[PDB]
Amino acid sequence: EWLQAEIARLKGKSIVPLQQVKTLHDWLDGKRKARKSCRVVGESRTGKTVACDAYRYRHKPQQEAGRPPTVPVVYIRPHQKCGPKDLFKKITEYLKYRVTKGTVSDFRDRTIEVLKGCGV
DNA sequence: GTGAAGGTTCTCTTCAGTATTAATAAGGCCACTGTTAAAACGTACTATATAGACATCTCCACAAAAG
Ligand SMILES: Nc1ncnc2c1ncn2[C@@H]1O[C@H](COP(=O)(O)OP(=O)(O)OP(=O)(O)O)[C@@H](O)[C@H]1O
Ligand SMILES: [Mg+2]
Repeated sequence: EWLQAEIARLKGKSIVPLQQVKTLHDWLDGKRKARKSCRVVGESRTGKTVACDAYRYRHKPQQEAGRPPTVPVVYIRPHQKCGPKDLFKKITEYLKYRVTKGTVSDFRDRTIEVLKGCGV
């Protein structure tokens, strides 16, 4: 039935290349190039997440033989009230590493070496 | 020829074991939530306690007619 496929499409999300998104992507390129920390702020449902998420898809990881993958940009969304250990786990899991045991210091230290290992 | 070394037997072990009255426990790190006083602290719907710009009435003093 034709109707089912259109409803199945219309319930799903899509990405539209708005100039608001292009503005962030060119700007994030400047901050990434300058290796500069910054923030993105705006009202709810203005599209910040979709623009940032689209930017991560624009710079998917790269690989070399017998080397870990290199991951130019990491995008994470913490859970609410994210403590340090769970932020390290978020970063670690995005880089596909695992850390089953350790102090918070051990989670931090493993995060530092996997971040610089993948060269984010 | 008193002393030293050496010989000899002593049984049966189907008997003894198995139950309570029991003490608060005897675990320690890490992290991570989620209560639990209880302390610190913004600001509301009120109950009064005045302080003083005004309006009012009253008492006393002056021009027109008649004998
Ligand atoms: N670039 C876009 N293309 C298509 N749809 C978009 C885009 N940006 C936003 N939307 C629509 O608006 C919704 C809200 O956008 P988004 O998730 O980016 O919100 P947000 O700005 O990160 O908000 P919040 O701060 O509330 O989390 C999306 O889920 C999507 O439905
Ligand atoms: Mg968002």
